[PDB]
Amino acid sequence: MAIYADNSYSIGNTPLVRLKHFGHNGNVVVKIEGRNPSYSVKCRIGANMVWQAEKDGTLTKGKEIVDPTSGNTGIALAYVAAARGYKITLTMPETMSLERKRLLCGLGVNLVLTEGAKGMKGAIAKAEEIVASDPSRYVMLKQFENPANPQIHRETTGPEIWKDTDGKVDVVVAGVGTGGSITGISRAIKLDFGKQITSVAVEPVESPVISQTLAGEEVKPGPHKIQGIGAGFIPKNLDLSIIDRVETVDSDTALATARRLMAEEGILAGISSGAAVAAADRLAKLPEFADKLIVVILPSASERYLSTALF
Amino acid sequence: MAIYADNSYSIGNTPLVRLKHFGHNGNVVVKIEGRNPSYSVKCRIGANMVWQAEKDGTLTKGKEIVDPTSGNTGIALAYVAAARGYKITLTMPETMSLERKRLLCGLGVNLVLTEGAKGMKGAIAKAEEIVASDPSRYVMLKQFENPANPQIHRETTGPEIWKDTDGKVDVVVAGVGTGGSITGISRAIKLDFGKQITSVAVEPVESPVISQTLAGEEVKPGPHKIQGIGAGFIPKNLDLSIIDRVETVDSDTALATARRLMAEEGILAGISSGAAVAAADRLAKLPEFADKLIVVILPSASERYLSTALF
Repeated sequence: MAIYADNSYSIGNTPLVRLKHFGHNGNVVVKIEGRNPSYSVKCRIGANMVWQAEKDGTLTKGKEIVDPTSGNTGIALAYVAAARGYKITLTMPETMSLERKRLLCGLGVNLVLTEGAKGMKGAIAKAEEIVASDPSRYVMLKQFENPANPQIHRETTGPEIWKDTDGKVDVVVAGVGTGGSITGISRAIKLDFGKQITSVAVEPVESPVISQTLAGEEVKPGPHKIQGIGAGFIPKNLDLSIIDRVETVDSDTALATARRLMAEEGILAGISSGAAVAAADRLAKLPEFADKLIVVILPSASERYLSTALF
Repeated sequence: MAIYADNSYSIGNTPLVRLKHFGHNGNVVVKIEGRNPSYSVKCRIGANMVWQAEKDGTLTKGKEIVDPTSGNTGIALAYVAAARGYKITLTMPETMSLERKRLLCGLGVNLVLTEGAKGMKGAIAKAEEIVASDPSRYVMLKQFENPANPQIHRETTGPEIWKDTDGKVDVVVAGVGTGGSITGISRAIKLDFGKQITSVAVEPVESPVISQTLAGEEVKPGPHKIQGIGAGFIPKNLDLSIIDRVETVDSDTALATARRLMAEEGILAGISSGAAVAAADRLAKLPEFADKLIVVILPSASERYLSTALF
């Protein structure tokens, strides 16, 4: 029975592992989203954004996916496009790593390398240009605003946490990129299962736009090394209404924490996994949370970060 | 309930995915062993070899693991040693990739870099030297001969295939490194579940020592690029008695096949996964196997091969 018709259907059912060298008496548990078809949390939204676009007729045989990304979402949409028979063009300029170019090329992406000077702005503008060229042939799935992003987390990630913890989860800590994870999970546990948990968004202290927004302060994004989070704006797919707390973490600490997960826990965590753990560790050691079960999303795996400051 | 006490307990429960561009009418299904704590099939034997050595008293608090390896088994034992609180020294010379040195160092391995000239021979000899230095402090777990290797495959991998296929599996195709996978799986399905499947070992045509042995021909190992299989000898953990067929695959075909799995199936397969699939595809297209369910082990994930001919 349990044979997936293609790799997209195999998303999720990722395990919870209790940490030994973080938290207090095992109150911190991590969900290993690296255990996915293309090795990140984004595999879930790659799958669901394609499936939803199919069900609503925005994606059909012959139409071609376009997206300005080279990160986890790009890899996720690439595997799904390959599995389901879509061409996909990802736009990212020329300054991207040879490794990622090779990985996406390996996955069969039509790579369009924009002007380096234009950076993310260049790549986005170029994605938009190709949709323009034939809007009935190209489709941008728009991870930052597409509801199919948080919805998959509400249907899979959140219920998996509920079931795996026998409903004992008290706190969910998740870094925010698109906001889909924390949103979907929070909706599931709070609204579908009815438990009043503490939802904790994590962002870089270098670019704490959620914290600034909620404090009514000037939004001042900044550069940081915590790949995957800290986009420098509030994404539409972050439901601020379900966020109970925002924890800020600095790049150095996130990196050191990822290294500790590897060397001390034997968990091959990515950089943003280090950020989420450091934030969860801080809450875990406040007496208010010490008899509470804290579940932390670890979005990606270490080997995706070999060229990075992680190593 | 489903919270693992450390990362070692989270091994296995890997998914089966049906291939669309290989076999005949979906008769080829792949088991994605890349979905494991340290991202390979070896995570299972890393876990079980440590657990068994604990239960039999050969591994205790304070004793230190030594092993001459830098591959998947090295990474598996590294994560388990980290998770369970053992020092581990891996011996491999100086000519190994910076990436792997960084990955194992990241996992907290005491790296001992032997003479390059001595290669695998050098590293093995050096491992043995350190055991000699204090045999009550050091332990070599010996993946090629330790029964805890095939046993974990008999208890987990094989039953998972049985359950996931509702006992319809007719053929298992697995490349042979230590031989533990094909051995354990075969024992489970044939002896524990009682079904007379066809067990198919896969080896490089460049180094077809199993085929030569069974034909009573001169054993002539040779170099090849199919990392993980083709050790150039018959390992003790290959139970030749349960092998029904041996299929040979060449390096180029294995590599092209891995690239096809990525680009055409959206499966991030490693090199030996390409070898196993090419062999399974050949059987799948013989009329004798065309109404048979073929299950193929995919031992590792693509990103572990970025520095290699795969890309």
